[PDB]
Amino acid sequence: KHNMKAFLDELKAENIKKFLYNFTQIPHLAGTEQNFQLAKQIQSQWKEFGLDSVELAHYDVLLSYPNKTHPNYISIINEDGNEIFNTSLFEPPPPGYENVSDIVPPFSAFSPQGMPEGDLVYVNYARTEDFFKLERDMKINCSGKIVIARYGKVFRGNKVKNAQLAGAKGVILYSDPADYFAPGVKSYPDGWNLPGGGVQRGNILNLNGAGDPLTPGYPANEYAYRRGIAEAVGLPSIPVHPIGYYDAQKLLEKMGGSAPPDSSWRGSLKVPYNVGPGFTGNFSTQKVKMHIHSTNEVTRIYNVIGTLRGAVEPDRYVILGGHRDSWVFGGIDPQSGAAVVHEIVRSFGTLKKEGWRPRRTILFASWDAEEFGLLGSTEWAEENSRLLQERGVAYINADSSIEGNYTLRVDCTPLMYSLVHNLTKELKSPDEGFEGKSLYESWTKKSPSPEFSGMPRISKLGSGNDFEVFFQRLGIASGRARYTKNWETNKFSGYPLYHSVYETYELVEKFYDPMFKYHLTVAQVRGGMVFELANSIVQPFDCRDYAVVLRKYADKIYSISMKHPQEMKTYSVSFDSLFSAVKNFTEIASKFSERLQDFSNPIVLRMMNDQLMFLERAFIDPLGLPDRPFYRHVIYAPSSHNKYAGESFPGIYDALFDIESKVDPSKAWGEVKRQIYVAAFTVQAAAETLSEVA
Amino acid sequence: KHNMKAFLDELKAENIKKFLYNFTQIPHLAGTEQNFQLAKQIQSQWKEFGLDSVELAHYDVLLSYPNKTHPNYISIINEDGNEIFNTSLFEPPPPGYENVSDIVPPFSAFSPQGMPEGDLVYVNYARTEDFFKLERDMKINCSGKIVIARYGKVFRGNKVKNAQLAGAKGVILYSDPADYFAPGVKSYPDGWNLPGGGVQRGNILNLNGAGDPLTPGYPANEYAYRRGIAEAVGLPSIPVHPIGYYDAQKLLEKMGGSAPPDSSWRGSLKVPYNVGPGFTGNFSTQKVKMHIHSTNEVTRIYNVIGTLRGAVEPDRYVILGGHRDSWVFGGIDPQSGAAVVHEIVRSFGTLKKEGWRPRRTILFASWDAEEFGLLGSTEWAEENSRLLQERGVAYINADSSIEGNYTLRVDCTPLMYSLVHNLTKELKSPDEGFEGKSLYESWTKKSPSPEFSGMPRISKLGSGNDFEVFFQRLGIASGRARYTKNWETNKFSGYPLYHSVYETYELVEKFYDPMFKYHLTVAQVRGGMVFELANSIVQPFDCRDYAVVLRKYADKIYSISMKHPQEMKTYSVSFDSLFSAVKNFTEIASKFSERLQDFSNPIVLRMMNDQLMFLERAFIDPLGLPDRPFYRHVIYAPSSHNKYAGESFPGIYDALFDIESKVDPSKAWGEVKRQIYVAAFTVQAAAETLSEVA
Ligand SMILES: O=C(O)CC[C@H](NC(=O)N[C@@H](CCCCn1cc(COCCOCCOCCOCCOCCOCCOCCOCCNc2ccc([N+](=O)O)cc2[N+](=O)O)nn1)C(=O)O)C(=O)O
Ligand SMILES: O=C(O)CC[C@H](NC(=O)N[C@@H](CCCCn1cc(COCCOCCOCCOCCOCCOCCOCCOCCNc2ccc([N+](=O)O)cc2[N+](=O)O)nn1)C(=O)O)C(=O)O
Ligand SMILES: *[C@@H]1O[C@H](CO)[C@@H](O[C@@H]2O[C@H](CO)[C@@H](O[C@@H]3O[C@H](CO)[C@@H](O)[C@H](O[C@H]4O[C@H](CO)[C@@H](O)[C@H](O)[C@@H]4O)[C@@H]3O)[C@H](O)[C@H]2NC(C)=O)[C@H](O)[C@H]1NC(C)=O
Ligand SMILES: *[C@@H]1O[C@H](CO)[C@@H](O[C@@H]2O[C@H](CO)[C@@H](O[C@@H]3O[C@H](CO)[C@@H](O)[C@H](O[C@H]4O[C@H](CO)[C@@H](O)[C@H](O)[C@@H]4O)[C@@H]3O)[C@H](O)[C@H]2NC(C)=O)[C@H](O)[C@H]1NC(C)=O
Ligand SMILES: *[C@@H]1O[C@H](CO)[C@@H](O[C@@H]2O[C@H](CO)[C@@H](O)[C@H](O)[C@H]2NC(C)=O)[C@H](O)[C@H]1NC(C)=O
Ligand SMILES: *[C@@H]1O[C@H](CO)[C@@H](O[C@@H]2O[C@H](CO)[C@@H](O)[C@H](O)[C@H]2NC(C)=O)[C@H](O)[C@H]1NC(C)=O
Ligand SMILES: *[C@@H]1O[C@H](CO)[C@@H](O[C@@H]2O[C@H](CO)[C@@H](O)[C@H](O)[C@H]2NC(C)=O)[C@H](O)[C@H]1NC(C)=O
Ligand SMILES: *[C@@H]1O[C@H](CO)[C@@H](O[C@@H]2O[C@H](CO)[C@@H](O)[C@H](O)[C@H]2NC(C)=O)[C@H](O)[C@H]1NC(C)=O
Ligand SMILES: *[C@@H]1O[C@H](CO)[C@@H](O[C@@H]2O[C@H](CO)[C@@H](O)[C@H](O)[C@H]2NC(C)=O)[C@H](O)[C@H]1NC(C)=O
Ligand SMILES: *[C@@H]1O[C@H](CO)[C@@H](O[C@@H]2O[C@H](CO)[C@@H](O)[C@H](O)[C@H]2NC(C)=O)[C@H](O)[C@H]1NC(C)=O
Ligand SMILES: *[C@@H]1O[C@H](CO)[C@@H](O)[C@H](O)[C@H]1NC(C)=O
Ligand SMILES: *[C@@H]1O[C@H](CO)[C@@H](O)[C@H](O)[C@H]1NC(C)=O
Ligand SMILES: *[C@@H]1O[C@H](CO)[C@@H](O)[C@H](O)[C@H]1NC(C)=O
Ligand SMILES: *[C@@H]1O[C@H](CO)[C@@H](O)[C@H](O)[C@H]1NC(C)=O
Ligand SMILES: *[C@@H]1O[C@H](CO)[C@@H](O)[C@H](O)[C@H]1NC(C)=O
Ligand SMILES: *[C@@H]1O[C@H](CO)[C@@H](O)[C@H](O)[C@H]1NC(C)=O
Ligand SMILES: [Ca+2]
Ligand SMILES: [Ca+2]
Ligand SMILES: [Cl-]
Ligand SMILES: [Cl-]
Ligand SMILES: [Zn+2]
Ligand SMILES: [Zn+2]
Ligand SMILES: [Zn+2]
Ligand SMILES: [Zn+2]
Repeated sequence: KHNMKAFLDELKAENIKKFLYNFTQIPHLAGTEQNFQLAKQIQSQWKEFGLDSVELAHYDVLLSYPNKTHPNYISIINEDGNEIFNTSLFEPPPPGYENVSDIVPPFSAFSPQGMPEGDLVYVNYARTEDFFKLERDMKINCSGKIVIARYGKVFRGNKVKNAQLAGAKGVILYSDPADYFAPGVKSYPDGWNLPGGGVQRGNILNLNGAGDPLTPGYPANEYAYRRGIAEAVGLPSIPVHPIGYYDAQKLLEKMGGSAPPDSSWRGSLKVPYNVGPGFTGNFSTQKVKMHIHSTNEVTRIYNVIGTLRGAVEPDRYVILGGHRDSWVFGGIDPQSGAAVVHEIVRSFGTLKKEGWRPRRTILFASWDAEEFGLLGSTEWAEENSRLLQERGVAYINADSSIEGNYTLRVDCTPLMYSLVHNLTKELKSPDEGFEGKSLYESWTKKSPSPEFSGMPRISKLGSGNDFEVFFQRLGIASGRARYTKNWETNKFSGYPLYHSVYETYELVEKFYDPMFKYHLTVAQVRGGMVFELANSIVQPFDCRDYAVVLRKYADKIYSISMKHPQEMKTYSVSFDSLFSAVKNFTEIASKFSERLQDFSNPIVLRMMNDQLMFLERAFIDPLGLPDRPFYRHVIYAPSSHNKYAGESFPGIYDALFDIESKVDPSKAWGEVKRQIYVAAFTVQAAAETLSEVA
Repeated sequence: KHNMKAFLDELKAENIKKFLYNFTQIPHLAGTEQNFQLAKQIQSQWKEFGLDSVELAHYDVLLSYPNKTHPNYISIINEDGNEIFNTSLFEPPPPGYENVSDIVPPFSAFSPQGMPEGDLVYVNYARTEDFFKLERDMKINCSGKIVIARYGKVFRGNKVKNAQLAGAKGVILYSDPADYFAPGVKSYPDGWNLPGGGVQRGNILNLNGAGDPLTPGYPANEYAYRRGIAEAVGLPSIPVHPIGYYDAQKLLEKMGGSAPPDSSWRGSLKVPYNVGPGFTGNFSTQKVKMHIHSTNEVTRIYNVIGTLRGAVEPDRYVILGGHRDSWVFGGIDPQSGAAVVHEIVRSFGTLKKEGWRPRRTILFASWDAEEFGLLGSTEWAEENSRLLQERGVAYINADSSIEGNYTLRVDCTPLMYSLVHNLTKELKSPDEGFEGKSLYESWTKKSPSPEFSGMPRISKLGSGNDFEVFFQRLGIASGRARYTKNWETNKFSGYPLYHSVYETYELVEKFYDPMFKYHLTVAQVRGGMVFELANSIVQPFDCRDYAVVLRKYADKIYSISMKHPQEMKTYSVSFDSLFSAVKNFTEIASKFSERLQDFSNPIVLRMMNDQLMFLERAFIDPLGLPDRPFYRHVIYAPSSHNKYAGESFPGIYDALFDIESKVDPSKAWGEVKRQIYVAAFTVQAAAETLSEVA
């Protein structure tokens, strides 16, 4: 029998291991020949595995690379202009890789060129609240200073935006052991911690969903008209470069000026964490100088797109997508995910060869240039937006399958909560101590829901990965799942070796998942979700779960506003319309659910399946959010302060943020009221899509 | 048997006559009690007729009315400030209506208040090319002058925009007998011509699709947040008022300054048509003074929405809509259309009572506030946009059924051309001399296609009526049809009594259609189109006809560009991508048509019906056209110079318009190239929606 169990049983830990090894022997940086060859390999293999068609979709997009013969570095310079200390030109390569070529040295992708020289100011994590503290409380001015910020807490592009707005003339990012070195674990190669020479690569754009900087709204195809660089979207205006903690300690140790305001500003290095500006007296005439010579260049990228045509509803698409490009070897990011996709395709193809097809079409994607701003997924979705918005059922992401070995992590639309609970109750837990128990049982025990007893935590989607175009631009129900660390006992951010040369096959095989049991579990979750979405007669979405969360988010945004009771009185700021809409949505969803359970008629079914499919679509506002036209979902957007985090009722949230500091309160509260009206209207309009249709 | 013939045979000329009489005895100005009572009457009657549900949908929108106790007028004033001549305070009412109350006096809706005094400049029709001629060739400066313009040729709101941009401080609009008095016909009540005391009402907004000025993008419901007046969309900045030709002659007769540049500037009055500025010597110290005291006021409006639920596809909507509000009695505009809608509803309801239902849902709409900027239709479509864009099959407009008695006029999307040809071959011609012949035969003989022998003319949709939101904003296939005059032998614009108090039941019954045979024919065309769209198994759209016109429009826009061969060389301006896309669309549409004709499988059918329904949708660009975010269709928009006219490839057309006058040619030709890329991309993306889906 060809059912979910058949699909799941065909998945093998040993195959995922073999694929991971295969994908991580050489670097696969976007835009390079090595990553085009891997695209061709995956295309060939997916054909072999049994997909109906497998094509490459290419685009020519703006990418950024260091200059191989003019390396980036930072100096401390003396009064004479002698560079008395220089940061490293590369990370010491790991054992057995010291002869691998084409390892890109650490750099911040899309940095402009420059050689700014100046006094340092230390800005903690460079968050909005860190700059508030510096400017408003400490009265420190960053204008014309080079800022040094520790990585962690928020997306690095928000740090750079924050520093630019503070007037910085350059930014130095570094990895503090406080945030990237777990106590009691050894540095790579002897454990999974970041060594002092390790450095985190990553782009520093602020694209807000636009995709390729030069072609917002349209695919970067063969005839595309491109903006000039000066009009490009999202590029930083000041040079930026990342360093490791051995080099950071040399830059921080001499810092003078003001003491850190409190302990939350102190990392773990043996330095005072003085804010500056500049160095202590004896070194007061020394300065820091950056030398950045990277160049931005339009470069071809390649997505692999595989199709498994549906037997009954070929014009409904369930998409499983993850990226293939990596900063270096991509041992965790992305190849731990790409190897799981590859095994999922193999398992679906095995059923296909035996005569099976899914009810709906499944599309499988190997995206390129994710690391440079979600470029491959976004350009493809721009090209195919009409097809996706009328036919797209769901998008399941597949980046890193592991960032720890403790329990499951799922982020998704509320429409998928019930599907995830049900699927995980049918899967076996891979956890020690949970032998013979369900994944739901282990997950719920280790990661309990904050709101509900006996249920596991499922988070909102943020951004910083390839589901962004599908969810926040196009309104297609989306989700992601991976294995993660224990958030209670672990204070570090992400995993320590993120975007470093040390993210290798050996890191995974030795330290994260030697048996590949957590990878297999993630393959079952991602693959199972795709299976259900593509095969279920009635789409496995529960609109009632959206109703529950909408009330939670309404309560939350009301609570923020109610910190300003005088202003709500003065400007007659009422949330009554939003609560009304949420009440209506709850009532209508309940009635729709009754009809759905209680309706042979394939028209009523598909009519009902379309109401389910277009429900996420109904939260899209075609005018977008203020100054962010590609974030169009009214319930969820990436936080304006941290792209990785999701924010609920973002238009109202950003209207309320720091409102007590606005110079014209009447105008500011007017915009809060406008955003309440937009959100209440959008929730009522989404509810009405679930009413009887005539 | 319940088939189209049964529906058509039930339609009766005598019923349309009775309804027209019923709808035109008192004025039904938007926002007034009389028009709310008529809404309630129509709601009651549509229920009686058999519709499943009939509701009122209300909104509170910005409307504009004269001040009843401070009337608008224009004076000639002397040096002492004595007003020596005043324009009329009202049109002489027609026979038997001299005691009717609540006739709104002539005014320009949405004019600001003011009493500007100054010298006149005569600006012909106030078209873009008239202002070019004044400023560029004649070197006449309108800054600080009051301009007087004749009505005709273009929408009055474009005249006022053009005058404001020229620096005018007020605008006087008048009806010249050249444009509103057909030679050899008597003035009302003795014929259908405009008397010298007649005046054309009408709004002078420039909304570009926005709907209510205060709530662009969102319905003007009970909790809507409204812009302040200063931020409202589309309002004029200078006072404007319309007059008849008796009063115009008094204002024009004294004009001095420059002679008219040529005969195309001369109307039919016994005046020189001097351009000015100002009056001839003896009267040089006299000036013209406007007194405008109208007020803009948020006011409730009511749409009636009737539903006839589909038997098989209740979640597919075919909409027949027309407005109900009128300037005065609305004898032609709109009640000649509303009486036809009413009879269509009655005929559908007769079939319904006998047990029939259409395959798809039919929605019937009586829109309000059309006269004030398409407000009722637009606010309703804003409220229901998610339902309409996922379920809307087609929109058939139903404003004035007649503007002459010569032949048929149809404007619609290419997707409807074949349906219209086929339907009109099955209908009887009402024309004298064509007894026993088809409507197709009479229409084709009287109004031959410019492109094709043996085929009738069908025009593009422009704007200035309630299909605008459905077609140019939302991308729903739309059409309209009415009886019209002989365009060859008739030089006047529209019909002469348009928007005057003289547009009465008697005008229609005595002069246009005494037997109501042309109304009946229009009812058969509109009703038949609705019938087919709602009942046909395969939707009656032919994508191949879009391919033919796309090539025509590509050839046209290429020809405009090729007036600038040097610049196309210098800036490498190529149309190759657009022709490629159009070639691809032609190929793909041909293959789709083969599958459609040659495909029992209701999924393949509905899959194919969705490809047909979403094909008009595919021409929508969610980013809109430059500075006109609510005009989103890439193939068709209202002309930027005349809202009534449609323009093809509008984004490229406006990029090319007057390009030789732009100060930075590199930038201007860059934007032409950007618009070529957007159009080529959009045509290819629409083509791809017709490809096999997987
Ligand atoms: O160009 C681009 O856009 C990106 C390209 C590239 N993409 C990329 O590398 N993506 C990686 C990014 C890895 C990022 C590592 N990272 C994260 C951060 C910090 O950013 C914060 C993440 O958001 C979490 C904020 O939540 C804290 C408040 O909790 C309230 C509920 O959360 C609402 C905020 O929005 C949620 C959406 O995403 C958050 C997912 O995190 C799940 C939270 N789960 C747990 C929470 C608590 C917990 N516990 O025990 O108390 C346990 C949890 N748990 O999952 O077990 N710094 N570094 C990836 O997606 O795998 C790049 O980033 O350079
Ligand atoms: O707020 C609002 O938006 C509007 C509210 C209100 N709405 C309203 O009152 N609507 C009325 C408006 C009546 C307007 C009367 N009017 C029209 C005008 C002039 O505007 C020009 C109309 O566009 C025609 C331009 O075509 C000339 C170039 O010919 C090339 C092909 O046409 C492409 C231009 O776009 C076509 C879209 O609409 C045009 C429909 O006209 C059909 C042309 N048909 C014929 C053409 C030639 C011919 N012939 O024998 O040579 C015969 C034709 N024929 O139909 O038999 N001035 N006054 C209604 O829709 O019934 C208002 O206007 O105040
Ligand atoms: C949640 O769903 C409910 C339906 O169950 C829906 O209720 C609707 O609420 C609106 C108010 O926003 C009601 O609107 C009223 O309509 C009547 C005519 O039916 C009007 O006469 C009312 O206007 C008068 O009163 C106003 C308030 O004092 C005045 O401002 C105004 O000047 C008039 O005097 C008013 O427009 C509507 O009738 C109901 N519909 C129902 C019950 O079916 C509610 O709006 C939904 N929530 C959201 C956010 O959409
Ligand atoms: C109309 O439909 C046709 C398909 O029948 C579609 O043709 C496509 O045209 C594009 C060009 O826009 C082709 O793109 C090429 O793809 C190959 C790989 O397949 C690339 O190697 C090519 O790039 C090289 O050559 C370029 C031109 O000299 C250089 O600029 C570039 O640097 C490279 O050297 C190029 O990208 C594409 O292969 C076909 N697809 C087919 C035939 O299936 C056409 O685009 C459609 N029209 C529109 C407007 O979409
Ligand atoms: C990754 O696996 C692929 C697939 O097995 C290997 O590519 C094959 O290599 C052999 C030997 O060179 C060729 O004969 C095949 O044509 C290749 N198949 C393809 C590309 O589909 C590849 O060598 C492996 N890479 C590594 C680093 O182990
Ligand atoms: C840091 O690197 C810089 C640049 O390579 C070194 O400065 C150079 O030193 C060489 C040899 O002494 C000179 O010929 C160059 O002119 C110098 N260039 C610049 C820009 O100063 C510097 O010596 C290095 N410092 C340390 C401590 O290694
Ligand atoms: C998750 O599983 C639950 C329990 O099986 C499903 O809920 C049941 O659905 C069936 C079929 O409609 C109903 O007859 C039962 O009454 C439901 N039980 C409940 C709600 O406790 C639920 O539909 C599944 N969710 C999915 C598939 O998304
Ligand atoms: C237009 O026709 C309607 C419908 O016949 C007339 O309204 C009816 O009037 C009678 C007599 O006053 C009432 O008893 C009915 O209740 C009305 N029906 C409705 C409103 O649905 C109306 O009088 C006619 N108007 C004119 C000007 O002839
Ligand atoms: C045009 O109308 C104006 C305004 O009503 C007339 O001027 C008024 O005349 C009365 C009576 O003579 C005076 O008391 C008012 O003060 C005048 N008002 C203004 C604004 O001038 C004027 O007489 C009329 N002209 C003609 C030719 O009828
Ligand atoms: C208009 O009528 C024509 C002629 O009947 C229809 O075209 C025919 O369609 C049938 C059914 O698919 C085909 O078998 C014939 O070959 C077609 N004849 C042609 C193209 O000459 C056409 O489909 C009708 N258009 C509509 C209904 O939109
Ligand atoms: C890189 O640096 C070299 C050596 O100084 C220089 O010649 C070249 O222009 C640079 N390359 C790029 C792509 O800018
Ligand atoms: C910060 O420093 C610069 C002077 O170099 C000045 O332009 C800016 O306004 C200062 N801001 C303050 C003191 O808030
Ligand atoms: C794997 O799990 C063990 C047991 O809790 C833990 O000590 C170790 O830190 C984990 N490895 C990683 C990379 O988290
Ligand atoms: C209309 O004019 C009268 C009389 O001069 C004035 O009192 C009133 O304010 C005006 N009405 C409006 C609505 O402006
Ligand atoms: C038209 O007149 C005004 C002077 O009142 C002036 O400001 C404007 O620039 C003039 N334009 C010309 C002469 O082109
Ligand atoms: C009706 O048709 C006759 C015959 O051509 C014509 O003379 C008359 O002008 C028409 N009436 C109108 C209003 O066009
Ligand atoms: Ca793009
Ligand atoms: Ca509105
Ligand atoms: Cl992921
Ligand atoms: Cl019409
Ligand atoms: Zn990744
Ligand atoms: Zn990454
Ligand atoms: Zn009308
Ligand atoms: Zn009108």
